[PDB]
Amino acid sequence: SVTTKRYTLPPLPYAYNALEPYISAEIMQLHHQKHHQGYVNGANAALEKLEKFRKGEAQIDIRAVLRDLSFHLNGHILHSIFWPNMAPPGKGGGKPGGKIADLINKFFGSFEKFKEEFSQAAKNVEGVGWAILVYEPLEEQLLILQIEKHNLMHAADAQVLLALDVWEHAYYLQYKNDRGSYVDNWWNVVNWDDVERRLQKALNGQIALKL
Amino acid sequence: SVTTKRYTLPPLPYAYNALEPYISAEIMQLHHQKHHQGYVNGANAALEKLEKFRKGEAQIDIRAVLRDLSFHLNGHILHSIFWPNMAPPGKGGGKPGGKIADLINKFFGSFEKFKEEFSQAAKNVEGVGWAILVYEPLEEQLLILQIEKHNLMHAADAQVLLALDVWEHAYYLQYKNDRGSYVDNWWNVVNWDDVERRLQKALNGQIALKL
Amino acid sequence: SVTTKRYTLPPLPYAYNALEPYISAEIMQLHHQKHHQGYVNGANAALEKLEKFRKGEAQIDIRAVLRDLSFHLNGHILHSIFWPNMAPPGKGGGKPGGKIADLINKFFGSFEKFKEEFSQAAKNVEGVGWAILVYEPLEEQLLILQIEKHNLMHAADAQVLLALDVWEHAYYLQYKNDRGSYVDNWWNVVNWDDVERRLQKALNGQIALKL
Amino acid sequence: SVTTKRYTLPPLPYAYNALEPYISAEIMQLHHQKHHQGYVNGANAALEKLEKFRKGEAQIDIRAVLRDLSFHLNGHILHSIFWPNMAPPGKGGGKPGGKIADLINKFFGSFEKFKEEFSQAAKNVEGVGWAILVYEPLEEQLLILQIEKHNLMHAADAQVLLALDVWEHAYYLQYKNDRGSYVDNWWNVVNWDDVERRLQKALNGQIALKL
Repeated sequence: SVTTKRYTLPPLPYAYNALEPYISAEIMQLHHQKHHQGYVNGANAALEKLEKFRKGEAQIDIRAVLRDLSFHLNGHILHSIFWPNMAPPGKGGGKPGGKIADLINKFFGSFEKFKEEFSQAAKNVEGVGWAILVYEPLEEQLLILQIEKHNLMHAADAQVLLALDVWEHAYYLQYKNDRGSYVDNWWNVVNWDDVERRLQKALNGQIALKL
Repeated sequence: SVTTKRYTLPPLPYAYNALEPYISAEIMQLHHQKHHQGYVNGANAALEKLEKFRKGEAQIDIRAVLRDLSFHLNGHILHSIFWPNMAPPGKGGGKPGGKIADLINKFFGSFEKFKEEFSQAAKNVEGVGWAILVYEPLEEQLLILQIEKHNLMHAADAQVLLALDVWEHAYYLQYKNDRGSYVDNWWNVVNWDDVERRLQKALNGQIALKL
Repeated sequence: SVTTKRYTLPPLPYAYNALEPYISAEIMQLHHQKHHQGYVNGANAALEKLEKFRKGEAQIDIRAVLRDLSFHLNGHILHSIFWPNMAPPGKGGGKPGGKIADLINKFFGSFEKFKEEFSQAAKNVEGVGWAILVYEPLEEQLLILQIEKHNLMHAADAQVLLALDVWEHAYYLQYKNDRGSYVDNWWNVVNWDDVERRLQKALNGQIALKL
Repeated sequence: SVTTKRYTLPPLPYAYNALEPYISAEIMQLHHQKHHQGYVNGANAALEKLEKFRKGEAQIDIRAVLRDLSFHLNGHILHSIFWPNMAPPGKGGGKPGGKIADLINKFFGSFEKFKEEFSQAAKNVEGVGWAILVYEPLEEQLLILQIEKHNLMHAADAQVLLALDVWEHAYYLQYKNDRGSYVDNWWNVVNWDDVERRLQKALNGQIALKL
């Protein structure tokens, strides 16, 4: 009668040390195996409370549980995008070509200016959060957003094409307090094929999470 | 070399008095003409700052503007979905039908369990916000979420199918502090024909807009 | 043994129509009997869950209950300060004198500038919240702060001297969406004797409550 | 003429290695020199913008700057309390005594229970934040609260007695993702005599700073 779909941790698209020297192998493991894994569990934990409520098996503090859901569900959605959003230098890094390159110049004027806006947004996230590029469906335009925690300030219905995680656990062991150096080096592992992939879908008015 | 798409206030699908005595014509007028117009304006003002920045004609407080943009943009998107999510009683109200009646019963067990979860999320919003129903694309399931202000707690990439505004200006003039009764009466105007259309687009792997 | 002190709704320092034509009696009535009461209620409810928890008598989602407590407790504290912060025209309105007038000139240049900063802080709160003037103990200076909801952005240890509620239920019935007109008119009922007493307590290194 | 009072980084009460093995000297150094210095700097940076606005020397995005001031000011105040809140094993650690130990039993029943409520609040702060024990003046009782970032959820006028920093930079280099071990190991350096004195102030209806 009542059914909820559960989440699972996606395997990384590469080896934990594949992004070195930009992101340490130890961070990659902790980030993937501990942090991302925790969001998957948190999402299911909240979903199970909701199912128990829906089955009439228990009451519920809907505000608390839905806050839990949003936080965890987003941590998971964003980390799922983050991993394939990167790749070993070669497949990753460099300048973008294709539609993503076109649209970037169109809305930002140049790749460099796009990097400035995105990198500055990432470096200036207050507390933990992300810097992301989304395709805005309503008026069809690229927009860079700052995200606090994992769920604050997303554009309703918008599709995340590229995300940069600036939660301290995403860089501290390697870069320490120097988030800025992390943000700058990260450009060396960005997978534009992945981003172009998602842009291809969003451009057609599609959701661009899978593939 | 740099462009930013602007937003405009969408026309209501009906007269202001269309939802009475569920939502007064005064509230409908203010909410739309004043409040919603404000969000369109705020979003555009933020873009103007970004456009200037991207052109190099000016600097920018990226955190400030991205926080601004996120707020107003969501205010605009959610209200644009909010209006067609309702209709003059007869065309609005009743119960769900179609793929949405099927999914609601699938994930919640019944329409009454759904109405209970959604209504409680709405009534239990802390401060000003919304109670929404979205299609979650990663595990393809329907979820109800609480949104604080206009931009807090959205699920990245998810498609908003049904939105219920619980900001005081959506009900106070009529129901005063009784947000609970505002919530209960609201179901008598829900345009389930609109929600179904949105779910159909969502299921096609499309964005729940422009349809 | 375990005991928690509970909160109670304090009486207004004047009748429900004492602030007209600046704040209608209906607003004052609702805001006091319904809203403020709701916060007192919320704080005690949260404390009853904590007490049960401390008596080993129950379990607890510490994040959910402490989030509830902080919001409601601040709602109560701020409203408790808000009522005596005003007074029927005569005792309220005009410019400040005594120490507060002095400190205001010292830190803002003049009362006119202060009122500018304060009104703009209040007119620009995003969503519901407050504009508050506090005495910063650490470095001894006046500061105006924006508060979102009742608990977001307060300065640790600081003493609230003057509070202006910009939640819609504090002005909507009369000013509708013109919060600005509301804020401008609010200066006519500001009980500067109250502000002064609180500042003097702060200056004394004391908590600015109870007179 | 307007003046603002600037903030300065306070020296630690002990050597950087003075709290090992519980908190590494690298953390202490980075935490103090980079992070705390950043908040003081950020607080002052906001004051500079506020100062010229008051001197009619420029315009101001009041929401932007007051949001900035709240975050940085709180970071400075809370860290300023955080440092003396700890002490090298000997002067720090063990259980409380005097008034604080006595009050912890009144409101929590036992030190054991208090430790559970405080530990659970700190381990369960969503994102980055603090767990704090304050003295709530209005009804005169000990309350534990969760703080997100440095400025969300504080209780107006409340005096912070003991603060625990759970921002990842406060532990990640040593404890990695295990916030739980960090929280548990921290008690071993708590300066109960400090919490005692601040409680004395609060009990004296005074502000708990500069002593």
